[PDB]
Amino acid sequence: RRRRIILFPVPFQGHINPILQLANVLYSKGFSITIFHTNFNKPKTSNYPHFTFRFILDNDPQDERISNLPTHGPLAGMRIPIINEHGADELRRELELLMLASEEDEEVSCLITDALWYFAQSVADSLNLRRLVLMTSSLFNFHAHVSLPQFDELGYLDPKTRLEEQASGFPMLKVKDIKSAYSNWQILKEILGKMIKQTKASSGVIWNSFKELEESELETVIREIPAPSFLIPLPKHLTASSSSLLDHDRTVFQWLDQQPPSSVLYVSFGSTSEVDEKDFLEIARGLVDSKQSFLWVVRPGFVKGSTWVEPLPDGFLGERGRIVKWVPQQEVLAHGAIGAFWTHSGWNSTLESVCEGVPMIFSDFGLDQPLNARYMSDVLKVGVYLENGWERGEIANAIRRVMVDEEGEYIRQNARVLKQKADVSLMKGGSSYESLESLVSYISSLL
Ligand SMILES: O=c1ccn([C@@H]2O[C@H](COP(=O)(O)OP(=O)(O)O)[C@@H](O)[C@H]2O)c(=O)[nH]1
Repeated sequence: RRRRIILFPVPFQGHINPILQLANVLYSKGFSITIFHTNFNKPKTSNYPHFTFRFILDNDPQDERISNLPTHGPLAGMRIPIINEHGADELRRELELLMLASEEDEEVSCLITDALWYFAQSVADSLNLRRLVLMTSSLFNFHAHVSLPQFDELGYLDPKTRLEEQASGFPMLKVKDIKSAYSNWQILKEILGKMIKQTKASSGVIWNSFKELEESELETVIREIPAPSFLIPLPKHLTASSSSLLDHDRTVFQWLDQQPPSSVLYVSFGSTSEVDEKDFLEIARGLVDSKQSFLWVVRPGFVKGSTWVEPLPDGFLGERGRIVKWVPQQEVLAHGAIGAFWTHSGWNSTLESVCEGVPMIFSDFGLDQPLNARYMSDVLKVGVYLENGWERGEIANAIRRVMVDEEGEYIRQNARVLKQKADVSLMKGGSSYESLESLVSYISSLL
């Protein structure tokens, strides 16, 4: 192959997934693929015989800052600022030796990194290597981020109570959404600033989205980011099953085959989300009160003070519920049994659900999640946002609204229609197809 692309993921599930979907889409367009990855949280390389992996940054000589960090929880993510602050020299050496050791008929066209690797911009620049960025969060989230200076001056960033009102200058959000999203503003201000700055300075931004999903946000991206933006809905191309870091339960499909069509609520609150025991029990009570069948992925550590789901009484989630640890999520969402998805509103999950035409119930645990929940619930109207905590009646009502009630037909139909828009976008002539054609041509032009 004439042209090689190097991709550099953030080594967590929500970041490795999109970047290896992208790598596949690019391989299909005729690029060879090298993945630069930490040893930490590496995917299964035997799932990718067509890719070359090069492991970097935490190899066994290994700096003292990255040694001793836990492999899971919230502290595992301290690898990100550490690598941003200390990885530049090594990333440069690794890139250069690959650029030099390439064939006569082969060239390295570009580096694609996660947006959180803001340090890679200065490194790629120093090699005259073009860096493109993969955003793993939505265009709307970005639009909210660049509106922070106006939120600050309106005094929405102070923990003042105008919580239920539309935000002035940003009518799609309520003040509470902004409060929730930017609950650690003063803390994360500097690092978020760096990610934005270096994304703006990149050679192109690939968004895991499609035009017809976030059409209100496209002008912001054209205005605020001088580099070209490309929108590709990765889950429409292929699922992320090959980049799973955990063993799929898979016995779920036998259970799903015993369920009537559209009768199952899929429930998953996210990789690092945490609840008090009180709220965990309130969620379970909500699920039982809904009377719907459910498949609930609970990650160990979801319930504060418990290893897994110990506070649940025996048989409390009777015949119609199943709790598992891990599934091939998009494949589950594609299964005919699934009627809805109660999500924490992480962007991959949200987008997978959209691409599978599954309507949603939204909870959030901050960051971009309340913004995704607000946009999907109030703008697209493909789900119901439980935006006032956890209360069994409200939960049960939301589940039933989406899965059963005639009054929620609009939500179900909107989800079907939005899937169709995603499918159309991929076909020759569609917005994503053309965005991908432009990306391929753009990358091929960079030399
Ligand atoms: O049981 C599971 C739960 C999650 N996922 C995948 O893990 C990723 C989670 O990303 P997301 O952005 O939704 O949120 P995070 O969990 O990173 O907060 C998605 O691609 C899901 O499809 C999965 O394959 N199986």
